[PDB]
Amino acid sequence: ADLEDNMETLNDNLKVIEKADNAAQVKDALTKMRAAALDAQKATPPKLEDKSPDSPEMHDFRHGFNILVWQIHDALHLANEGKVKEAQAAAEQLKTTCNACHQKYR
Amino acid sequence: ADLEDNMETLNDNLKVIEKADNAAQVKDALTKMRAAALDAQKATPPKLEDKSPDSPEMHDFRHGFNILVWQIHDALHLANEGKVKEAQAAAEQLKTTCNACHQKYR
Amino acid sequence: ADLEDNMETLNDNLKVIEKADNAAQVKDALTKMRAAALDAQKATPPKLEDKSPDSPEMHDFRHGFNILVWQIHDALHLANEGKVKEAQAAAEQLKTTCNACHQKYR
Ligand code: HEC
Ligand code: HEC
Ligand code: HEC
Ligand SMILES: [Cl-]
Ligand SMILES: [Cl-]
Ligand SMILES: [Cl-]
Ligand SMILES: [Cl-]
Ligand SMILES: [Cl-]
Ligand SMILES: [Cl-]
Ligand code: NA
Ligand code: NA
Ligand code: NA
Ligand code: NA
Ligand code: NA
Ligand code: NI
Repeated sequence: ADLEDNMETLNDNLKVIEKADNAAQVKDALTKMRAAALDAQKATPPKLEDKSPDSPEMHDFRHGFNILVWQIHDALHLANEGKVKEAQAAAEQLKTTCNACHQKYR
Repeated sequence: ADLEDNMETLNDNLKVIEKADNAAQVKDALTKMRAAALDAQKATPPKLEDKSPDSPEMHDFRHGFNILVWQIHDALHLANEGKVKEAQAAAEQLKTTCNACHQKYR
Repeated sequence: ADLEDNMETLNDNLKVIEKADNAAQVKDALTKMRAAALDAQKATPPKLEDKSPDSPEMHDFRHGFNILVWQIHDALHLANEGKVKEAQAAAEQLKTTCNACHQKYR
């Protein structure tokens, strides 16, 4: 898919998590986020289309999705163990990565 | 190792997983599959030898391996906790990732 | 960051792990190693500056950090289980990835 729909998926499944009731709900939301953050890593954002694929920005752009993916991995295991409040707090720390990427490349 | 060898390692250890006697067997095969799926990401597939390494096709190629590695991560954790038939069930689902990539790039 | 600083983060935290007593230290050192190996992945080492970003050596350089990241993953899960010494044993095998890369690209 393209960047905006992947971003949609991230944002909407982030909303599920923040209001989610049970571990199951968080786990399936984080599973869809992980899929969207992977798909998104193959995209060239409008701000860097005229920048090289091997430029420091594209690498840092792609790097940011590696950070997000690993943070989603952490939240996901906590949700799998049932620690629902602990996975949500971790989703809360996720948002800093989101906002850090927008500041730079959106 | 080139693509074909990495594919052979994946094929073999999937077969080990489905005929596996114990969680330990599942765990060692999925580890081999993790190493192979990471190694295969370095290659250009024959169907794309004449495409840019920055083309949408090559990104989706490599992306296919990120999906597989994470599916392997999930099955790996299931086998690490002894859920031998839960790792088998999920190993069944990652076959879909194999077939989809073959359909597109083999 | 630049490679040399990320390498310092890897080396210093690897020490913490080898001398640490409780899982909490190992866990937080492995998390800093995760970020370092992820950020180092952006770099181009002095040995390969004469080489295509798409060269086999460069793919193999970045592959090396994917292996390291995934070995950190397993070590980290062992620390999170409070298995401090199991985690230290896996850090001992992590080192082989460091030296191999050094031998090839440093
Ligand atoms: C870089 C690595 C990013 C990370 C990490 C996250 N986002 Fe993102 N976001 C990014 C870009 C480059 C853009 C703009 C792309 C474009 O084509 O306009 C966005 C945009 C969004 C949007 C807007 C959707 C739209 O219709 O324009 C949303 C709702 C959004 N981002 C959400 C979001 C969330 C919830 C994230 C973390 C969980 C997140 N983004 C991370 C780049 C990056
Ligand atoms: C793309 C992202 C792939 C995924 C995921 C998987 N495979 Fe694959 N496979 C792919 C290509 C491009 C090729 C052709 C390689 C070539 O050089 O011709 C293959 C090939 C195979 C083979 C044949 C190997 C041989 O001896 O020629 C096998 C047995 C195979 N693939 C198995 C396999 C399995 C079991 C997978 C998931 C567990 C899997 N592949 C994923 C591309 C991709
Ligand atoms: C490639 C995939 C590497 C892996 C894996 C590891 N290291 Fe590394 N290291 C690498 C390079 C290319 C270099 C040279 C960097 C430069 O610009 O000079 C290094 C260097 C180091 C250093 C020296 C840092 C300095 O002050 O010059 C240290 C202390 C170091 N590396 C440690 C280290 C450890 C502990 C690793 C595993 C835990 C490891 N490295 C992995 C490339 C690669
Ligand atoms: Cl890209
Ligand atoms: Cl999980
Ligand atoms: Cl491995
Ligand atoms: Cl990619
Ligand atoms: Cl991190
Ligand atoms: Cl790579
Ligand atoms: Na970033
Ligand atoms: Na063959
Ligand atoms: Na061969
Ligand atoms: Na199909
Ligand atoms: Na790099
Ligand atoms: Ni894990």
